[PDB]
Amino acid sequence: SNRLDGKVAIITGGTLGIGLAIATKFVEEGAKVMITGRHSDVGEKAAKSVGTPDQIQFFQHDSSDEDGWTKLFDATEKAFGPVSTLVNNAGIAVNKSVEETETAEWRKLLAVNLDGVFFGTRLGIQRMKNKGLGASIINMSSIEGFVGDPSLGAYNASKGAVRIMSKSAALDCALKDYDVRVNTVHPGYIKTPLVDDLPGAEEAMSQRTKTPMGHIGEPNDIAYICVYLASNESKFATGSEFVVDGGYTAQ
Amino acid sequence: SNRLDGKVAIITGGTLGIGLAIATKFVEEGAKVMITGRHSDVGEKAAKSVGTPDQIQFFQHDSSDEDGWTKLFDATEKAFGPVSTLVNNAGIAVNKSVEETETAEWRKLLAVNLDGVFFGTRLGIQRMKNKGLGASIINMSSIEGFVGDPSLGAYNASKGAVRIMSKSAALDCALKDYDVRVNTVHPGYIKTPLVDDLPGAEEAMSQRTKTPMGHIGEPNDIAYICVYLASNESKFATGSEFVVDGGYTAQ
Amino acid sequence: SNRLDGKVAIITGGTLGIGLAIATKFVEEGAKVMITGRHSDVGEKAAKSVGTPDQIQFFQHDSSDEDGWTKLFDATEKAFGPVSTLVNNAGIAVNKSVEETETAEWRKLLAVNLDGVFFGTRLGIQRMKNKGLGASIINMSSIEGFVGDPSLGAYNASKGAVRIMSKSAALDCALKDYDVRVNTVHPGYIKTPLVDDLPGAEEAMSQRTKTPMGHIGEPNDIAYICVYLASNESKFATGSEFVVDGGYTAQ
Amino acid sequence: SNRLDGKVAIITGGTLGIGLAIATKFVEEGAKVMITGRHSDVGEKAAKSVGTPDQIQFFQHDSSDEDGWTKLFDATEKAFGPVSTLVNNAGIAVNKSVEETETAEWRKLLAVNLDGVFFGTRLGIQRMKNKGLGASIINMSSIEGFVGDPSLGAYNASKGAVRIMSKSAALDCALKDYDVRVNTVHPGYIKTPLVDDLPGAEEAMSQRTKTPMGHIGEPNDIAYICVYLASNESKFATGSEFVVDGGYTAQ
Ligand SMILES: [Mg+2]
Ligand SMILES: [Mg+2]
Ligand SMILES: [Mg+2]
Ligand SMILES: [Mg+2]
Ligand SMILES: [Mg+2]
Ligand SMILES: [Mg+2]
Ligand SMILES: [Mg+2]
Ligand SMILES: [Mg+2]
Ligand SMILES: [Mg+2]
Ligand SMILES: [Mg+2]
Ligand SMILES: [Mg+2]
Ligand SMILES: [Mg+2]
Ligand SMILES: [Mg+2]
Ligand SMILES: [Mg+2]
Ligand SMILES: [Mg+2]
Ligand SMILES: [Mg+2]
Ligand SMILES: [Mg+2]
Ligand SMILES: [Mg+2]
Repeated sequence: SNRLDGKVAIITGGTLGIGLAIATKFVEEGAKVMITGRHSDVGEKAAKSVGTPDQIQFFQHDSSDEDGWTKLFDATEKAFGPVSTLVNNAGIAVNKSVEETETAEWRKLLAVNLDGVFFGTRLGIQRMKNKGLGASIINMSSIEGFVGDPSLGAYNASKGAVRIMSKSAALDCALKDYDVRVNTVHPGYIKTPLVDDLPGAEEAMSQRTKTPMGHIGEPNDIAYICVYLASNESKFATGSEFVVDGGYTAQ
Repeated sequence: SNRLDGKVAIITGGTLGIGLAIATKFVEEGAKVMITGRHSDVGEKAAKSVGTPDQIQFFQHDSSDEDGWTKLFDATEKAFGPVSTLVNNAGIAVNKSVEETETAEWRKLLAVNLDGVFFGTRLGIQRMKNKGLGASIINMSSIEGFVGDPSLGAYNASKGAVRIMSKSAALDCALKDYDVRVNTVHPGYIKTPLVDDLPGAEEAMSQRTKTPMGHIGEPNDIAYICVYLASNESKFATGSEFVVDGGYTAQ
Repeated sequence: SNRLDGKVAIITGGTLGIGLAIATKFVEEGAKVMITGRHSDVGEKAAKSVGTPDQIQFFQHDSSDEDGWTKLFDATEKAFGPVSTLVNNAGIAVNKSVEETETAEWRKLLAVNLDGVFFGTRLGIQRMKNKGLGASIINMSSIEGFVGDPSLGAYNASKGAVRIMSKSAALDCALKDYDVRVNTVHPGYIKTPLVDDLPGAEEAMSQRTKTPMGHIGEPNDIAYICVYLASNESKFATGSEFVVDGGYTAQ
Repeated sequence: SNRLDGKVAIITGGTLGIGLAIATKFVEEGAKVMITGRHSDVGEKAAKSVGTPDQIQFFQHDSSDEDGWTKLFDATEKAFGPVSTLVNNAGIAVNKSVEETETAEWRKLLAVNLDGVFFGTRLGIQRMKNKGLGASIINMSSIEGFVGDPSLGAYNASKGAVRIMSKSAALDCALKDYDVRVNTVHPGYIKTPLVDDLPGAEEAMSQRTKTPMGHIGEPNDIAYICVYLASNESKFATGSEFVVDGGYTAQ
């Protein structure tokens, strides 16, 4: 298929669930991939499960670690050549209302979900601009970038922030002829091993008052829209939100 | 690539510009295609330019013609088997403010841009539901479904209508387990022979205060997002808006 | 408090429910009001219930009646002097999915909810512009202009149309220095005698999965935002959507 | 006209510009007001300029100061009785693209524009809920919470965050019957002494390609929508965005 011929992608939080599915489809479409995660044990296994080191490698990194971003770009370029594609996918959740959010929980979530995406987007523009790469930055949001959830206060703040920051970056890149696109992807509920580990979670998410399709998605649902956005097929798409949510936000 | 293996698509206004590009990429991805247009001379030439009759045929139809919709579905099924995919792409423009719109202009534009999309969406749900086809209805909007243009009053009304009607149809199909998805596609400015025929049009559309990328798109920009939405790759996307606009709506 | 000192307002469907509450608060704030409605028994009683003929009168009109719009503006100007304020409030509903909508039902709903708002907006701009009136056109959309409802297909189309058409009109009026603002108001569910006539309707609308406040609104909820938008307090608001919905669209 | 009879309001950054106009109209409508600001010379003068200490007082506070928020609520309750109304208005700007944003600039802007609004919203819910006050939290976003600006990266992030976090808070308050509403106000460009201090700023903002009305707003434009949202007139409005922008976001 070779829809990502010659592309070199960094995928943060690429060792599990949505990130791992994006990495898998990226390799299948001819991209070279560097996945990140916090745990070397999980990360090296994940890279090997997808392909050989000529196709995909692992780099241990917390996306909240500003200095580590420089080392991640350097390692990816050393392995595969200049980075063309960044998927800011690393994220954490706090299951608290705004009212019940402790300040430490607030700061920890924003460090990964907002500062991390800022650090990646900023360095991505700096390193990928003006190189004829057809560069693409895909900032992972969720439906929680569009609608509130009473028990995801900090999460909602982080997703709203990434949603509009990404538009700012898309515009600056476009106006400066940088050859860098910036778009957001907004998954609804997605079935992962982590969802499977919480009894009744998928059933609650599958109720029609949540997901009109009456079931939740799979990681490949998000992988396929990321292939489109990483590919030159989407060369006129910038500053846009792409929602894949089983109808969640349509009602 | 075969991303539309076994799909049978109707594309209204499929003889020119965006519609013809959608038809071309659909055939390339393994879909059987029936294109419509008002002029048999243009339509038969267009079908032949894309492929052989085993791949693509033409059906003369005004999308405002309610009775003709039944005949179009019948002709497509006779040629290719049950229809899986409908692209409601036929549309016209009136270059008038709301203030300066004559009632006849208002009714003529709504007949094609709103009634036509209603007729196609309604019949599409009726004929494609409950057949395991992975059915997909793609309602063509534009940026004028999101933002006003002071000199496109009727056009804006039609695009806002299709945008939210499509969400209603997506939800009903999802809740009733119909196996029909409904999504909207929102092109920004797209270079076509019709744009080329108006001196200075592309230059005005390419100003940064209109399109931040400083150029307009090409028909294939819309073809590629339509391949995604017609394909089973987008099986969790329903009731969603997909914008491909060079940053127009991001500012 | 005289917040509409000197204003002259037409309110379509002003004899019942939301329209009647807008008329009531408009008179209380010093506006002269012409209310319209289909039935003279109801209309004359409604006008007399709010105030004396020097304050408020009734004009029998169906908002789908284009010719009647000219007679309505002429009658209002004869009674009260030049019209400054138009509330396009008249609307009807069809309780059908897009799939199950008959063409006659489609056409009848669009004649009131879309053509009627177009006729009023177009004539309002022509008659109210360039007169130093601080003119304001308030187009009644709905939460159904933002999100789909599987059983309100034609209604969704009409409300999406009014939402975006109003932006077109707002921009043209602003760019041409017409001294006419155009904004949309988007009620959630509002208790009226008509809702009271539908057994279980208020209860369904009050479910937390629909209205997070766990109850529906009252006509004065919409009257108060209309006073703001008709008043010179909102002289910098144009092309905007004002949602009063108990949280319906926030989730 | 006493539209805020009995209300007790905290307005952050209430000593200048928009915040000062909100404080002025709040006192005129019968609210008791505590304004905050960083500087005592400016703050005490601002309070005295609006009214007597029985009507309005000053409290020195940086909205990024978490501990100060407790002292601010305690001081306001000591002066005026229980707080009913919070306007999170304090904000700062960084004139940088995402690419050119230094990490220190990023952190300083988020401390005021995001952490400060979080601290105020969280404490406001805890202190104002379940007291029959008709409590209202008004979070000052911006047009920059809807659309990107290529040279306001960190600002865009902060305003997108406040936009969606406010929906989370609105839903939790509504679902738990807290008698607290949370809404966002989104000013376009507003003339203040600070804008006056930036040569050519108002002129750039007044270009029709930015503000279709061809001029910018004034602080009272934002004061009037805040009176509506603080008042019991808006008792059915929660989780909503209120835009007053001269048409900026309509195109
Ligand atoms: Mg997992
Ligand atoms: Mg790991
Ligand atoms: Mg760096
Ligand atoms: Mg580019
Ligand atoms: Mg053409
Ligand atoms: Mg033709
Ligand atoms: Mg039929
Ligand atoms: Mg389906
Ligand atoms: Mg009547
Ligand atoms: Mg039928
Ligand atoms: Mg005006
Ligand atoms: Mg409640
Ligand atoms: Mg919703
Ligand atoms: Mg101060
Ligand atoms: Mg730097
Ligand atoms: Mg309240
Ligand atoms: Mg103007
Ligand atoms: Mg815009």
